[PDB]
Amino acid sequence: STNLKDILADLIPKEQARIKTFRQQHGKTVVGQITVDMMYGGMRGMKGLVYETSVLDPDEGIRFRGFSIPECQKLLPKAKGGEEPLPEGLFWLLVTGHIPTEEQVSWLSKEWAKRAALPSHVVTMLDNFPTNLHPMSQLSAAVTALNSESNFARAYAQGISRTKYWELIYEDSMDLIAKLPCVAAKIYRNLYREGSGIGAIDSNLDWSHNFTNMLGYTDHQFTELTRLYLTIHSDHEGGNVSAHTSHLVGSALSDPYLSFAAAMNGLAGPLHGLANQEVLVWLTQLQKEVGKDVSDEKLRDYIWNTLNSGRVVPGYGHAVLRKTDPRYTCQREFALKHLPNDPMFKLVAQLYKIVPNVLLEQGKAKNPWPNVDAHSGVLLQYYGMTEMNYYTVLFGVSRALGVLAQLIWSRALGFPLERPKSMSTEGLMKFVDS
Amino acid sequence: STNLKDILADLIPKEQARIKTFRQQHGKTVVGQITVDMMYGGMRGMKGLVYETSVLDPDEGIRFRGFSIPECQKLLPKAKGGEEPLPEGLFWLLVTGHIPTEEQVSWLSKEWAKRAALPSHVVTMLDNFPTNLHPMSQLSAAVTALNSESNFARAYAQGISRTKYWELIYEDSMDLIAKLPCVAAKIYRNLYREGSGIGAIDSNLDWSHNFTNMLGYTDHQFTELTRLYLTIHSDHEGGNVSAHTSHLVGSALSDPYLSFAAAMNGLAGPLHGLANQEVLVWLTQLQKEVGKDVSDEKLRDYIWNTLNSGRVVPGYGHAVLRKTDPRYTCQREFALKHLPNDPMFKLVAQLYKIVPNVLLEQGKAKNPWPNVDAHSGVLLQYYGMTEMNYYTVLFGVSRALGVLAQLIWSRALGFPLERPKSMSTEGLMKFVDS
Ligand SMILES: CC(C)(COP(=O)(O)OP(=O)(O)OC[C@H]1O[C@@H](n2cnc3c(N)ncnc32)[C@H](O)[C@@H]1OP(=O)(O)O)[C@@H](O)C(=O)NCCC(=O)NCCS
Ligand SMILES: O=C([O-])CC(=O)C(=O)O
Repeated sequence: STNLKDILADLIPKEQARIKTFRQQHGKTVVGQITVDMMYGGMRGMKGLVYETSVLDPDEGIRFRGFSIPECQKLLPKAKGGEEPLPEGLFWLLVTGHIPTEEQVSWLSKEWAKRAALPSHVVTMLDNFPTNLHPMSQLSAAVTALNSESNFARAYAQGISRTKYWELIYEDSMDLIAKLPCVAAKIYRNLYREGSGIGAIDSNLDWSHNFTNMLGYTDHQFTELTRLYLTIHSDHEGGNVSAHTSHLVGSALSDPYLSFAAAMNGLAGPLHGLANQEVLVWLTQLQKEVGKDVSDEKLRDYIWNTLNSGRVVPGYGHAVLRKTDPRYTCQREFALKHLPNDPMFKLVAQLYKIVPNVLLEQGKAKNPWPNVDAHSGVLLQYYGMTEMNYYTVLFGVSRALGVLAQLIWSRALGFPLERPKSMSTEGLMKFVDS
Repeated sequence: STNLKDILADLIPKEQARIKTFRQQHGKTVVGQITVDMMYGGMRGMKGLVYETSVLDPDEGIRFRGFSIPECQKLLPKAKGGEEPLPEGLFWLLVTGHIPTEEQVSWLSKEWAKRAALPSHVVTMLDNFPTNLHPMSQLSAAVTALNSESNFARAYAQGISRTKYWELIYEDSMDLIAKLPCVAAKIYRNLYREGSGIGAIDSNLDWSHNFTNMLGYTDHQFTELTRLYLTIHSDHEGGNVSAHTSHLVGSALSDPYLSFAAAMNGLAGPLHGLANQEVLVWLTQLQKEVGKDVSDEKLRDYIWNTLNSGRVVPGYGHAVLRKTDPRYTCQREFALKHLPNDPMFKLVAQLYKIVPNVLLEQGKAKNPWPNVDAHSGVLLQYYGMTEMNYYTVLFGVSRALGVLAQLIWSRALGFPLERPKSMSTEGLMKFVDS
């Protein structure tokens, strides 16, 4: 009823059967071709893996178990007094395929509060890290070190039945998600608040609120922003580096801690998790150079100059998209409600009215619309979260929700080791001649 | 000259132009098909990536830049007064595609000696890790923490040209390889020798010898074993989880420290890097039940009984190999030379005589021949290294050579982000129906 674990136990046989049926009908059906170019091009365009939790709708943006962002905003439980979807709800959705009730979300909040304690060896290690070790490296190292807590790793050693893997994956994933705000808050405080304590978990608060408390923030609007942010960055299909990495490392039966840590190493890559930062830097430098009271015309002028030097307009354009990412719109509405007077926000709203100015005036992009990362920095900075080197840690805490919901299902469904075949250039040149 | 970095700088343009033409002429050529089953089955049999350093014939086993293990055992430099190939030469081969001279190997030993220092925060973290944190977790966490020393990460943030990425990746890889024995030996001694010190690096020893010194082994044969072990586990194509994880995380421009630590979390998975231990636990059990000097007859009994009960013979089979693993034969040759009368070895050899026979007599094999992991445990245990949980740390140190060699090249050749397309079961169903 409230116990997600039993609800999941009842859902798994149905999904197994549905998959078995489809594979028995179509296992040998060709869904795509592999070219030499795909091999050299990072598997671009190649349908490579099954990932159940989210799908990119090319006319509506990301869908979470079939629900668009606007639909999650309407349907997911809010905190009492709140307008923003609780990440607990999102996770319940990703795991079950169902919108939770308020009571299920409350049960989930309390489950994560109960599991939130850090072992001292991780507290120690975090407390010993130097300030020149990047927050993401601290996050990954700590999560790795938490695997001393792994239920799954120990059960596997004892010879547990395959039919039970998902249960221990579930437990470890619940433990991890509950711990992550503690880890992330310890890093923030050690780096930017002189090593002060994170304080206590409150059994009766949602996950986002316990998080913003441990960070040392008090602002209701910042907790609402955090609720939204953690919901919308939660999952984006399986093919992004962080999801894929978790998937790949999980497929070797590495526990959730190791899988998630590896994922965070992928997220730390400049081409995956640093878009938030690049935008904000660019906005800062812009606003200082043209002033707050900049007119459309002069701002338009600036953008043209930027692009006349083959410099990118950060956060406009994407890999796979076709319209304003609802993940942006979502933050825009937030800002228009809560900080309409803020200068940097007013610039970001001004860049939205003007920048689309055709990336088809080129032909060498694919989209003139802003992605999620064009809006996130200004909101964080507005609320006093100015340490841009930490922004990817927030993305990482969000992304836990998606990749762990999927990891539970991958083991439930008995997905095997991921092991594609590689070839060398020499090998391939020979292969194409034969 | 002897400077590998200048030699590599001269090779790269050649290979760039050769790939550019090949892709121009044959980029659209189809090399394979994707089926529904491949998507559900972990990309099994799917040509997914280009990986230049090594190629596995299902038939004759791994080739390092076109050279088999037997060929490398003869051609690669040895230590003065030794018979086993030095890992240094293997790395040189993987990087350049050329067999090194003695002098080049000597230069590379000294480069690694000089780069071997750990920063104080990493020494501290290792000394503080508790005894219930697995060696592989310690190794991954430590390597992640070393990324404070990344030249690549700092250059990237300053806006270095893409033409130069390979240089900083090379520098960081050389630093990581140099440090890994220090990290590995600290772990070993902290866990298994009550925290005693690793001592010092000798500037004129090879990498493997410095390593065994720091582990506390002084036996010349154990150094020779280590030299061979680190050479032969170095690389096994791009599709294995450790190499693939490194490739995938690397493709987001994460530095070698992050890429490698992610790879280790993959290696730590039971389906990837725990086979050695699983073999050795099975053999030990076997040699209790059926006694010390068992007869072929009684041995074949146990093997039949194992198969009958639906139980697996660890150490036999593979995801692509379909014949005796040359990495096994290697370890056999070493055993026949150095420890023929060892009882546990006699069993391993006995099992090679029996197990392949009965495995086909059954016919549910696909690969009835032993892989590397069938043979390594009894060699390690022979020399006093009985801490099974540590064995995968040795594999990891070896594998750095292959994956970092390839990572230099991936960046040199400008390989993009790895980003396959995922699909849900529902989405795939709809895709196929359309
Ligand atoms: C390596 C391994 C996992 C590859 O399996 P795979 O490619 O998925 O499977 P195969 O093509 O061999 O499958 C044929 C059947 O023979 C079985 N099989 C393979 N090797 C076997 C062995 N040594 N003993 C018993 N059964 C074996 C498989 O499990 C499979 O059984 P099933 O079809 O009834 O489910 C498998 O051979 C194995 O279990 N090896 C033992 C562990 C080991 O040594 N691993 C180290 C390599 S990474
Ligand atoms: O995948 C994308 O297009 C955006 C992204 O990096 C993520 O959310 O993972």
